[PDB]
Amino acid sequence: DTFLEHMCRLDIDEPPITARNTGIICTIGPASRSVETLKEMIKSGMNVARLNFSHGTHEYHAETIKNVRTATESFASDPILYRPVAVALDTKGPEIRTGLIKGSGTAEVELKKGATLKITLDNAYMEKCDENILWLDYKNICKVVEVGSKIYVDDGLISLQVKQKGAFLVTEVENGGSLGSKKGVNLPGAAVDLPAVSEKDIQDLKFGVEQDVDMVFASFIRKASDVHEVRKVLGEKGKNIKIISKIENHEGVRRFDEILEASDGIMVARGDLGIEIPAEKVFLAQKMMIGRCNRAGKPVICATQMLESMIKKPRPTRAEGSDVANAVLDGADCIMLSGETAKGDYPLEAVRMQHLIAREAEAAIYHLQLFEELRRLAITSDPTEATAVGAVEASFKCCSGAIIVLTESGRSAHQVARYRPRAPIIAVTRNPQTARQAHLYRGIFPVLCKDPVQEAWAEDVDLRVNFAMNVGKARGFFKKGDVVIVLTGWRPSGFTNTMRVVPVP
Amino acid sequence: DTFLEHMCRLDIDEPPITARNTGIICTIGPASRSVETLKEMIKSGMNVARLNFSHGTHEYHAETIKNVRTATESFASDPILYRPVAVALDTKGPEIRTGLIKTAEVELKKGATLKITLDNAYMECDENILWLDYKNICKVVEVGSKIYVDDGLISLQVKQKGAFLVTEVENGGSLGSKKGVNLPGAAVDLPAVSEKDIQDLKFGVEQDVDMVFASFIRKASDVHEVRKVLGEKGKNIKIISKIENHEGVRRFDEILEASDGIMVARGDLGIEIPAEKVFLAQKMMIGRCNRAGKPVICATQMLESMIKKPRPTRAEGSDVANAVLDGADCIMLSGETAKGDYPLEAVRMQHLIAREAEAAIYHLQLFEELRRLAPITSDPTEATAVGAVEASFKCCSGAIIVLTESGRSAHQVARYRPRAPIIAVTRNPQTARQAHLYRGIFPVLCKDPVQEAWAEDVDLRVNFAMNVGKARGFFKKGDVVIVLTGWRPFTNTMRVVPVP
Amino acid sequence: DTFLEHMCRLDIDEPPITARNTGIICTIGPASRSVETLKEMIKSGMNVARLNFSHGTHEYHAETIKNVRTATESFASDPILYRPVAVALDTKGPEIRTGLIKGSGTAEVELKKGATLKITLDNAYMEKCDENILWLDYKNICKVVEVGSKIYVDDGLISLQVKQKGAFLVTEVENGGSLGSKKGVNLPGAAVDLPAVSEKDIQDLKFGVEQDVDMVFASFIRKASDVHEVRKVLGEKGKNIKIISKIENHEGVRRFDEILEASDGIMVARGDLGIEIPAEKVFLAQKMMIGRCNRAGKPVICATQMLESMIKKPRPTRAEGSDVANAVLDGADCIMLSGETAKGDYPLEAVRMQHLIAREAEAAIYHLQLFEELRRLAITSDPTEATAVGAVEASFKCCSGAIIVLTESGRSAHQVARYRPRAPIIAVTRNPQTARQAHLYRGIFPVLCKDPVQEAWAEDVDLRVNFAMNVGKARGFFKKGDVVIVLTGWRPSGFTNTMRVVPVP
Amino acid sequence: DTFLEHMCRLDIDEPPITARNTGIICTIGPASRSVETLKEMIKSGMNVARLNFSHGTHEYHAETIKNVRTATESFASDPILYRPVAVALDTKGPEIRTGLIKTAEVELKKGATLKITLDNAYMECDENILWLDYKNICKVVEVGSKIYVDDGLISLQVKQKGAFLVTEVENGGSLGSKKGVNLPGAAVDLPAVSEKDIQDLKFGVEQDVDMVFASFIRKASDVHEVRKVLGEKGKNIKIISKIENHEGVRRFDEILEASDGIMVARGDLGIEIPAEKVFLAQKMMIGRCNRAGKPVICATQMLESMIKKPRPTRAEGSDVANAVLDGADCIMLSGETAKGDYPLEAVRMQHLIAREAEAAIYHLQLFEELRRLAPITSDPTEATAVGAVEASFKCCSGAIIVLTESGRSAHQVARYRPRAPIIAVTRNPQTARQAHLYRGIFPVLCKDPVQEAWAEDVDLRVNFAMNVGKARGFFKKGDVVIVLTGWRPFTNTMRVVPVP
Ligand SMILES: O=C([O-])C(=O)[O-]
Ligand SMILES: O=C([O-])C(=O)[O-]
Ligand SMILES: [Mg+2]
Ligand SMILES: [Mg+2]
Ligand SMILES: [Mg+2]
Ligand SMILES: [Mg+2]
Repeated sequence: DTFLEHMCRLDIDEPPITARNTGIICTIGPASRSVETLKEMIKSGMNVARLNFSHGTHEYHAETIKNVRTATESFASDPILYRPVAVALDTKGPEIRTGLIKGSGTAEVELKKGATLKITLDNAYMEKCDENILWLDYKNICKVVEVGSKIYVDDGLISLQVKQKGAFLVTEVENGGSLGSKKGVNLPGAAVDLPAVSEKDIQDLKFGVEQDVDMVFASFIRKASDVHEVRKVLGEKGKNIKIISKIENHEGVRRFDEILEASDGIMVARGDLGIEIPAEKVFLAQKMMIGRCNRAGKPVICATQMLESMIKKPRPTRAEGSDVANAVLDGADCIMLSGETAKGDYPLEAVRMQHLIAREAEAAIYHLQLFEELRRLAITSDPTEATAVGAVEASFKCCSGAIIVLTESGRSAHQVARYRPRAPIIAVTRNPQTARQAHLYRGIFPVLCKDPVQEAWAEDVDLRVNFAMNVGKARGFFKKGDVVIVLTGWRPSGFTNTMRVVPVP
Repeated sequence: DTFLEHMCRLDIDEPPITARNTGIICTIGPASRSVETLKEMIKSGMNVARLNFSHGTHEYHAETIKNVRTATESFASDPILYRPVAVALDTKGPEIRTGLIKTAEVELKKGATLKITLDNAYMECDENILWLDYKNICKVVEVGSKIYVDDGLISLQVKQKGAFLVTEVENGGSLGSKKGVNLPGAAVDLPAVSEKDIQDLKFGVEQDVDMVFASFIRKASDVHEVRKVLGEKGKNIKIISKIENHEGVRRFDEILEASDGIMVARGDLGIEIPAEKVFLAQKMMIGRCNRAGKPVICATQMLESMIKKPRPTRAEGSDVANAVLDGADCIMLSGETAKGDYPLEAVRMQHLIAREAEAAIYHLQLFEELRRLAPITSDPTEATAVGAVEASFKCCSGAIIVLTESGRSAHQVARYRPRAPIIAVTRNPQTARQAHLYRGIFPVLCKDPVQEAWAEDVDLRVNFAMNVGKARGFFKKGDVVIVLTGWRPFTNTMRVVPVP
Repeated sequence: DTFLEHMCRLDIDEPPITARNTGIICTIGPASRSVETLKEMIKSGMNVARLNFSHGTHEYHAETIKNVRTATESFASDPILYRPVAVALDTKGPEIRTGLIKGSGTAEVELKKGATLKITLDNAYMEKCDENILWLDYKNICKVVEVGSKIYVDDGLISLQVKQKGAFLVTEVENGGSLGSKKGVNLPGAAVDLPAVSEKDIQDLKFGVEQDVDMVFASFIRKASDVHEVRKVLGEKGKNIKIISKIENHEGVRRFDEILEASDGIMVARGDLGIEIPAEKVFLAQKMMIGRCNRAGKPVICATQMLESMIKKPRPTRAEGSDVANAVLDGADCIMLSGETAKGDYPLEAVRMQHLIAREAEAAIYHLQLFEELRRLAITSDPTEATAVGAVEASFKCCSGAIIVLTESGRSAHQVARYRPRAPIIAVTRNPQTARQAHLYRGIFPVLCKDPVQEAWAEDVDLRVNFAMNVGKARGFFKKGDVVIVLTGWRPSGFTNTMRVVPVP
Repeated sequence: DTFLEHMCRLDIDEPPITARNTGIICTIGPASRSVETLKEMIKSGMNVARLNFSHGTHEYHAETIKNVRTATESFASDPILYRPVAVALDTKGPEIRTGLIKTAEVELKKGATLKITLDNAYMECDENILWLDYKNICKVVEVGSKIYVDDGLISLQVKQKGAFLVTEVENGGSLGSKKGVNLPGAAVDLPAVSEKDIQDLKFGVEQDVDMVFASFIRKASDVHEVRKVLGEKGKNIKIISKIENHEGVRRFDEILEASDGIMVARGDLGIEIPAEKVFLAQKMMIGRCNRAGKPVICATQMLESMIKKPRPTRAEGSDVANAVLDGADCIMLSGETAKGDYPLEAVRMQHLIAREAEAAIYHLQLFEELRRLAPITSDPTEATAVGAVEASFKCCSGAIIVLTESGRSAHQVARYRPRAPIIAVTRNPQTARQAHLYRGIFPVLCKDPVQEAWAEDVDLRVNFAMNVGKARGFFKKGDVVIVLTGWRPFTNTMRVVPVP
């Protein structure tokens, strides 16, 4: 009857439903890029493969994408159990990085508090960085930094303070540590002039169209003009690639609504965000963006350091278990793993842990309160909209095993997902890209029908409907005698305006 | 967002869109049994004709019934405009009445020694001796019991008991010919279904009434009796338990479950229980019937001053509006249409008030409460019906068109109280008439023959509803509507479509 | 947990609290003006005496006011049980009335549908009205009426239609009936030019100041300028007389907020209102005005035909019982009886019936939902405001027998009443006018302390506090061992900012 | 109005007014026991000092306690700025630990044959033989039981049982010197209060600790034991039941009622129950403690990465904020302050996050829920406290000033969660220290002598609170505050006053 009361009723012994609704995005790298590991990644719950273009070459990422597809297509030959896997390109963007440490002896020079460290832009030191001279790739740094400005290195773990300036920078180490090679540099409060879409970004995005990626995670989006530039580079033939704008700076937060209108989805990139803005404020930015994306019906991803300790450990910290649960409770459509699957020692346990936590968090959601709050914040005239709210309400009413949705664009399924049913949304599609991109929206279980299209539209409709029925049975979503809502089109669909309540045969 | 902010924004200059959804039940008597007047009352908004069997002969009511059907079928030429009219039987029940005065009245004043005797010699009654028809009245009540006569207006308290009753008048007044008696705080052993009740109930079965208003229902046992009396030939006649004594209120939950509907019979209830409490019982019963999805009627003295005057009082206008706001499926007129001088105006007044009160309901708050309190079931029709009402709100629908043979699908929609009218297409004439018990259901009777192709017969009946809604001003071409059908000859299918 | 659920829990066998919170205003007339009947009127529940100045003379109303005070002061000599009684002046206002029927033979000429009735303004027929010629006192009627306009007579029971005009009016009777003498005439939809404050009104209001009336019920207020004129005539020496603006025309509804800001309170005068505007719309106007008066903290009276059948019958109709209950449920501070106590055969039963119904309706109110809705619609900086909301919340928390309030203006008590506690508000005052006017606000039980003011402010405070304790005990509001909230002043009160929770000794 | 609209409006550029209300509990160890560092941790926001008695000697902890009190009383010169610091004893409890390796580690890999023996010859441990300290481990678990070692990181399943345990390694790893063992899905007969527990609990009584964190509380029986062990001399020491196994969660309601508070001890709980479920248990327990008005602590690994790094991870920042949003009275740091390289920064980080999360709470929604769920009682102090919190919201108060000797009045205010700080004026030094268990209570210790006139002594202590609030930036002269006092030497009086 109230949020506190429902929160008092939570029971660790009540088991969740079989379906896990939140998507899991795994950054692929050396720990996960083999075909055989990728097969186990999919079996453990991976829905999207993220490729970070801050590193690597096109030849290298081309191979990974080929291995990702090879592992994905091995589970074909059973369309009932086949799980679509999407491919995401994450851009480098206007990123600032140090150079390579001097390779003589060991790596990781030690930076000590109070020590002086000169920062240079002279490429003679580009591969000879040490505890005296440090090179970085931002060629205009000595025009957006002043005496007293603080420079952050390696995920903000190292802080520096500019003590002298020049057309170099003499700093003093404030927070000390071990300095590795090519580490990320953040300049909070400074107006970094780097472009939104660099020359490399153009190249990386065009390679994304040739590789038929399903979505782009665009880094450091500060405003809608940045999103439009990504959109233009993708141009036509990239027109269906979803753009997920990553919010990781203060301007991106302040201009979020502008960015959200231009974008197909949002990523809370808390790594960069928590250095650019004070780390105590990230939770406010996350919940605001997830809430705003929820009311707009647009996918939102929670990212960056969700299970960070599982790079080295087989079990997460209690904060990391809490973070994944709270992100699902916040309403995130997808959760992300970055170094935990790309480079760490326990990538499959990390994927498995996210699957377990998210399923338990989905059970803990007070569904009607969300549904009522989502209904209030939206009286439109779209029959497919009304059909979607009606299908969700009918699903609570009869405790539906699933809402089966027939769509080739995904829009019909996406509209159901906005209203957050408990029952899984089995989205039957013949479009493979739609099956892949459907993982961006919580609760959609994309199934790719490969049967040839029947002569009678009515016979083709129950074919795809029946296929959803065998899909749901085999995966444990429902059994015979249960009831499911089926959403189909008007006539040879258009408006998705035909809802039925069907017992499972 | 809150109820207070909703009242604060009620606007008298906002004209009510959305034609009237609450059914109007009109008691027929001498001032309205004319075919001509009955035709005008249908035009004014009558949906159900009530025949009070506390008075009159079987021959008299059967001729009223014949006139009702004559006036109703005079409009049958146009199925688009035809408004079905139901017929209701209101029983006598365990009524205690008084004797005939030596037609004129006598005057009893306070302190007077009024005596009550069951010896039927006195049946044909002075300010000294009063004959009652309840021969076991004694020992049912005792010292200073407070018996009431003539609508509670005349009060009396007992002084001495016997085999006969010696009483002292508490509240005086005039008349005393066949006037009713109430014994509050007493257990009248008189049974719910008397011989006149069984014979009258059998008369309704043969007269093909659509529903029965069973007076003085005290317990579920009394509903089951009425049902088995109506028998196999009267299975489909709906039984509305009238609640008009304290026992009926105390056992309401069991009476509701056994019944098809409830009437708040405020006339007797306001005597059997303190008058300052009728409002509590009325809102309690209407609320529970709303939660149960069963029809509830508010009745008795809603526009009482219009028996003699062409406009109602301010209290009467409030009472009709608040009954609708309470959640009543039907409002009722008894003497205002049976014996009054302005029966047409009373029907028109209830039409005007009910439509203003319907437009003042916070519909989406009421729907959400009924959605939130809806039990979880596996009936696809219930699931379809909740979804259809949710859909109708999100797309601000012009109507919900429901195809049904028994009415159950339309009733399930009406339980969740959509703002949009429910056009119920049926081939069953009784279903069309019975649909008037549920708020929002606008029944239309299809007389076109059953096409062999199932999908063609659906498309015929849906097209019929489209024509009805366009003709009645419910919606226009291009407006969005919801259509509820089956696909397996379960009403499990909802389509959100523009109007052709 | 919801309004429907609470409404399903209503129990006719749960008895209400002893205190009845809604005020009862009784119009005094021949049926009620004797001292002895007035004594029984007070004992039956009368809190305000309304004197209608549409009729009578000053000499006549002076006697009634004297008898009202005589009956009121007989219960003095016990300040514990003494009940203050307020006196209200109801103005004639811009009222239109027919003349006197020809006295030859019997009264009540019969007007028949289709008959012609000439309306004249020639005073030769002023006392010779019949079924052929009818006189009325609006001298400019034939400039605000046109052919086809409808004229209403005797509470709208008779309707006429102007068929010919002139510097007379030839009409045809539409709704027929018996025509009595000096009956009220309404002209809906016409711009009646009669002044808001006539010469008679000025006289009647000045007589009200000399008679020390507590409030004015101003008829036919259409706008704030009308209220200001009443305020000016009362002027100084009338400054503390509360003005209750009666809303009984369409303009008064349309300009209600303007009127409410200028007025000290509002009366829904449904008699005239239900003729001026369609009778099916009165309930909308009533609930809107009562709601708006509730959120503004200003008294609202429901009036006119609440128990109309009890003019002639000893028991009301079911609609009349419903009307009184629903008016209390709507939130009306006071309910009114007009002809039921002024001229009818059962004035004491009518007063008693209103007391019984209102007490049962007060029990049926879902108090927390009102309190929360009243809290949301109002964060001010007034400590006496905060103290009042805190006292009400504390009263629900401990099921207080009463909230004792020490005030000489009543404002402190009025602020408690706005938030609608269940517990009665025992307002201890030494001001007699405050004790009388306190009946305008639901839940305030004014008690007039006549003890001489003590030397020590602290000793005077518990004196008045203890007096409230003996008041509450004797009237059945609480007993020893119960708990009551007491509201007192800061220091020798100012801000009413001292709340206590006290066990009853 | 809704929660979604509230999140949608959260603004990172709105700076938090209203100083931090959630208490910070810091475990003291080698990296923080210095008087100098302890002085800086008080300045950084430490409110309670936790001494883990799973390690260390009585002499060691007593010197830590002495240093805590040395650093705390260094600020005693100014009673306006003095921040009382409490001392907490965390017991060992029924801990199963392992033997010392022949300090260095050994490497166990999957499939390996690790044997467990209770013969204490092996106590001083190879990749072949592992000695446990729980001599009755056998028959408490059986085939393939899944025993866990070293924070759950190393997993093992049994193969053969005996009087000794033969196991196959499931999850490998390094080390093995005095590392903890957990047996999920098992009923360790080991008792809640061991001999070391009773002796350590008696040491706290003599060391004048303010509270006890009782490890591995499984049932109300275990709380009552701790209380009677603490005895008459330890009546006022508050007992916080740590919930860290499945039985403690299943019997939470009975443990809560017997306890003065609850700690969510997530370290062990995340091993004893599946890790994906700790969030459910944490929000369940915090919610029930909030409803009961009893302190609840969130603990264990909140900023774990700051043992080695000067900034926390994004998951750690979320965890602290969501704990505050859950409704935790206190947040806790264990190894981050006991043995880490950045103990001051960890305390500072929890201060920053908690104050941001406090400013993000929909306070009036949370208060209304606690008001709505508040039981109806006749205690004037409860009634005063709800009224004072309602008053503080309506007038946007700068503080609620509560005079109290035992703390009960301030706790009753804190139960209803006002936004305004609660300044609790007390002459009882233990009450001031114990006040840190409840969110919002800012304790100030009065050392001025008791004036003979009662009203003068009140006016002294209220004036002291006014000076504290002005000095700490809580409010300024002219701001509105609420003061709660008694009049009969019951805190039954509320005055809404400007600040002098
Ligand atoms: O029988 C009835 O209708 C009544 O009592 O009102
Ligand atoms: O003991 C503890 O604090 C735990 O298990 O987290
Ligand atoms: Mg990148
Ligand atoms: Mg009856
Ligand atoms: Mg008047
Ligand atoms: Mg532990």
